[PDB]
Amino acid sequence: NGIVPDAGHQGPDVSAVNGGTQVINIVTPNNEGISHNQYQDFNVGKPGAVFNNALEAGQSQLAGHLNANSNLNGQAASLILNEVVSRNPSFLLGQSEVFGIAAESVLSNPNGITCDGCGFINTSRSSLVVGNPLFENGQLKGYSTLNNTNLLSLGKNGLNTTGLLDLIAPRIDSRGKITAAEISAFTGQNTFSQHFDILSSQKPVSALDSYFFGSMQSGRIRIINTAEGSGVKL
Amino acid sequence: NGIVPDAGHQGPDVSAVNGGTQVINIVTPNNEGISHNQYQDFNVGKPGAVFNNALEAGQSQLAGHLNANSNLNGQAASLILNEVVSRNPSFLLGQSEVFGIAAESVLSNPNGITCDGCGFINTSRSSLVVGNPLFENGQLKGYSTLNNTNLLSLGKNGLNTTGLLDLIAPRIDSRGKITAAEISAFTGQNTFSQHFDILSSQKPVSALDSYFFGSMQSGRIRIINTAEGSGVKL
Repeated sequence: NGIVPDAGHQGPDVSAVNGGTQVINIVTPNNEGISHNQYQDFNVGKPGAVFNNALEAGQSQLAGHLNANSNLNGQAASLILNEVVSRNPSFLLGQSEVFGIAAESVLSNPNGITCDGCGFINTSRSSLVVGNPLFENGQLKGYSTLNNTNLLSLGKNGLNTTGLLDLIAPRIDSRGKITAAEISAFTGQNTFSQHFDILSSQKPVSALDSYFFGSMQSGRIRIINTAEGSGVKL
Repeated sequence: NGIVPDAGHQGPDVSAVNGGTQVINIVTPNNEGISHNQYQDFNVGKPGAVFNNALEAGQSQLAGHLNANSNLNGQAASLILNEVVSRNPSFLLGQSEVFGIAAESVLSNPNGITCDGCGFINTSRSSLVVGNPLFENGQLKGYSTLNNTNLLSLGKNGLNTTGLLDLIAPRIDSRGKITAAEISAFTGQNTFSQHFDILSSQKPVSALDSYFFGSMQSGRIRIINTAEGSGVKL
């Protein structure tokens, strides 16, 4: 079980279907259209993971036939926010599919995220955030990598998506091919809006250096580092 | 003589002052504030080059005391456009200084540009364009890398400026440290506005691959590649 939901009211139902593929019946979206899911563990293996954002039954790419997600109450999520609330880092070694209505997804894990041969299907924008979401009375305000020196790692087998990609972390170490419509990498200790506008920054006590090996197959690449003194190594 | 002015009406007066440092009395700016200088050769050696954009005499960093540039007719250039009109590629191995009023500079050379330990002083924005400027009845309309497969090379000794940096070429091969306030790299076969907005693009017949080794010391990096199929290698 790569993905283990939190026991609380934001923990989605997670099941394994033959092959080891995980199916996540994401929790009911709030009024902002955000399905806020909380996890003790979030890891995707080679068999992949399917997030059920479907209003009607159909064929998924990774898990075959699935019924609709009745949690949706007739309205699909605009954003699937996957928040790790434990101390466990995340490893993504396979494809994450949004089944049903295309949506944005965010994985937040302040303990670290590693993507090695991972990818995203039917996801308009995928963000990996080594940090925490920011909430104000239940409403999503943005994200934080403050007080954090952990790593977003991208392995030799790379990352693929046909949609937009955001890479947000105190530091990034990438060793493979990143394929995306657009790539946005924001490094350092920062607070962000919901749209990853940088709102504030800390200077780390020690250097937070990022490294990009390999390649980027994308028509538009942006790298923003706010750690004064720290560099981007290629 | 690294820098050799064109014989025509856009050729500036170029002199060498002791040490081998070149001093360029740039031509009178037009009504858009552009000093359009044309060259048979444009190369900067270790002693550097000083572009005289001064309304009053003073001390230059690279060439010591200089008098004002009387060509200016009381108004300094906003943009110093340095256009190579021959077949000769450019090598920049030293610092280019704007003496006097800070200005933007552009070097256009469709035959190729190599920067190895080069830099820019008192230059708010420096652009290196492996392509040609576009004119309409004397007015600068933008730039073109169409029908061009030549290289912008950045060597192991890198490039430094305290200002903005644009790198525009069919392909880029960088092997050193690029230090700038912001770095913008636009690759492929493109037409550009004066502000390097991409207006149109060609698909090259063969791959135009760019390579970035080394590092980038800059808070904001953008890489835009329009060559569909071609990649950015790190």
